[PDB]
Amino acid sequence: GKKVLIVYAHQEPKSFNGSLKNVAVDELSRQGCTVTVSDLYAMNLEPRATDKDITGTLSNPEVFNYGVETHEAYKQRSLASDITDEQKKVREADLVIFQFPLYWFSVPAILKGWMDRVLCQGFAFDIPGFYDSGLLQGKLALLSVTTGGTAEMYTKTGVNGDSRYFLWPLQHGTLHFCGFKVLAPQISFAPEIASEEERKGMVAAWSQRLQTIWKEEPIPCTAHWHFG
Amino acid sequence: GKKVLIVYAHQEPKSFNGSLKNVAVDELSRQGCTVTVSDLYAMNLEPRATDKDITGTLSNPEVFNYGVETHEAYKQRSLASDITDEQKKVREADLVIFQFPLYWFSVPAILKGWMDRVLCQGFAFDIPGFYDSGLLQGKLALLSVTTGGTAEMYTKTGVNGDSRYFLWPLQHGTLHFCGFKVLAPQISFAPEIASEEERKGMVAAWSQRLQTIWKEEPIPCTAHWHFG
Ligand SMILES: Cc1cc2nc3c(=O)[nH]c(=O)nc-3n(C[C@H](O)[C@H](O)[C@H](O)COP(=O)(O)OP(=O)(O)OC[C@H]3O[C@@H](n4cnc5c(N)ncnc54)[C@H](O)[C@@H]3O)c2cc1C
Ligand SMILES: Cc1cc2nc3c(=O)[nH]c(=O)nc-3n(C[C@H](O)[C@H](O)[C@H](O)COP(=O)(O)OP(=O)(O)OC[C@H]3O[C@@H](n4cnc5c(N)ncnc54)[C@H](O)[C@@H]3O)c2cc1C
Ligand SMILES: CCOCc1nc2c(N)nc3ccccc3c2[nH]1
Ligand SMILES: CCOCc1nc2c(N)nc3ccccc3c2[nH]1
Ligand SMILES: CCOCc1nc2c(N)nc3ccccc3c2[nH]1
Ligand SMILES: CCOCc1nc2c(N)nc3ccccc3c2[nH]1
Ligand SMILES: [Zn+2]
Ligand SMILES: [Zn+2]
Repeated sequence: GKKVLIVYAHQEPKSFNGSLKNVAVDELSRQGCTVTVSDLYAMNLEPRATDKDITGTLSNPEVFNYGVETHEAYKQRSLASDITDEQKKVREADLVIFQFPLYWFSVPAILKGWMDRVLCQGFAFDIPGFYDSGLLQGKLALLSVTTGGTAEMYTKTGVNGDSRYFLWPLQHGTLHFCGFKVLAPQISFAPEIASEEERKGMVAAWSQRLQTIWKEEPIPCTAHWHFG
Repeated sequence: GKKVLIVYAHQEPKSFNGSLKNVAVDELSRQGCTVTVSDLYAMNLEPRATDKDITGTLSNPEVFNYGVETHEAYKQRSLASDITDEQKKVREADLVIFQFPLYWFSVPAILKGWMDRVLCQGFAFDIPGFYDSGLLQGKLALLSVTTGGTAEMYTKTGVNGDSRYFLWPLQHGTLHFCGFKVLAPQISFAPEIASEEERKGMVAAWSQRLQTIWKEEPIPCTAHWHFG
């Protein structure tokens, strides 16, 4: 009995992202998986890292250091309930899927805020306690990304460079850092300019992959994998 | 007579980031430059890309497309005043400095929100009108970033990889994409770990650099610069 968390960052349910989220819920639900979706825009998730994220007495209330105070708050069980609720979902999940459109070679800010605020020290990593020793070891993560740019644009000789170049901060710097094993990304290139037929194929391809997702091995989340 | 915008993303004015911000304002003010600072946390800048960013009625209110609607809103002069206020500051600036702590190999979410919402189609880029032909072409941009990790950890052979790897989505995918010429990053490594005197050295180096900032050549913002 596998538990999946989908962290979803799109404003419109009828979007191509909305369709990819829905196809994931349907397929994983049909398999008998336990599925939870954090729909960040519908939640109006707070993206800003502020002192409101700590509900206890600050370690140093004169000079506010977000990393220090959230770490201490996590240990004192005194983080904001929105953070606490996301952490519970992550803690229960065997797989965390991130579904989002690429914004400036990265995640939309609302999803960046999820990362910034949820993956706090003591919960997702410690020092020491990162990369292969990260605290979310034993979990899988998968980026399901849609782009404006075509696949040709995301090659070493295209204007945007290899897609693996933009994956590094997310897959390695964030997910691997917290101990996740990373499944190969699902990149759906340029749905806005693809044909109706081609769009259905990309949605179908995602649905089909998910049928066998539990038998995939993660990528080796290495510099070598990303950069050759 | 040069104009500088500092986009600043730190919660605490007594922080090392706060100090680097103040040194920049002091030095550029002393030179006679026109200086403006967008203090994103003090402004409580909205980071989420939503339909509240378009004033009045939408192009397609049935199916919301953030990209399409903000492009149209830019042409119709119906973007939210927080966005248009930032665009005015960027339009006038000859140099834009971003001052921030590294969050998950990237910018803090509030600054990511600035990038997502301010740099809209029609203002920062168009088709055609990207990379060297971006709509902000000729302007200079500079990332002044502080890290938790030390310089020796941000090497090709270290666990984190070269610091240049994480600069790619920001310098290339964002700044170069909009036509900015990118000055070399100012990376202030591990101020929390560094000695008092080391920190003073890092502040003094930034102050020194700013004295001759207008004499600098930009970097070749290429895949080879970042990964070669
Ligand atoms: C602020 C910002 C920054 C950006 N930065 C970047 C960047 O750095 N790099 C980059 O490449 N791109 C970038 N983009 C572009 C962005 O990544 C794309 O616009 C996005 O990925 C498109 O996904 P979508 O779900 O919005 O597409 P949609 O517009 O929702 O999808 C296109 C069409 O597919 C249709 N569709 C939906 N479901 C289905 C289905 N089941 N079957 C068939 N058709 C369907 C929809 O009706 C729609 O008409 C950026 C966009 C913004 C707003
Ligand atoms: C959500 C999150 C994600 C992060 N992700 C990453 C990551 O991916 N990679 C990474 O490397 N790091 C990461 N970090 C760590 C973060 O980058 C550092 O904590 C940050 O850059 C430190 O900068 P600061 O300004 O907060 O330092 P501060 O703690 O404000 O400064 C350190 C010391 O400098 C002192 N100081 C201030 N001004 C001066 C002055 N003029 N002269 C001398 N001393 C002075 C202060 O008093 C303080 O003692 C992350 C942190 C968070 C919260
Ligand atoms: C009345 C039908 O409205 C469109 C819709 N289709 C789906 C779906 N296949 N799957 C879904 C899974 C989770 C949440 C929503 C959906 C969904 N919504
Ligand atoms: C026979 C109808 O086939 C299409 C289909 N629609 C949905 C749906 N709205 N929601 C679903 C939720 C869970 C699992 C499957 C679906 C689903 N399947
Ligand atoms: C025409 C409607 O606009 C969609 C779009 N926005 C972006 C962007 N900021 N950046 C991009 C970078 C590379 C390729 C495509 C994009 C892109 N596409
Ligand atoms: C220690 C291993 O590599 C460098 C590094 N230092 C920090 C830090 N002080 N704090 C962090 C907070 C969140 C995410 C990463 C870091 C981080 N990364
Ligand atoms: Zn890795
Ligand atoms: Zn470039």
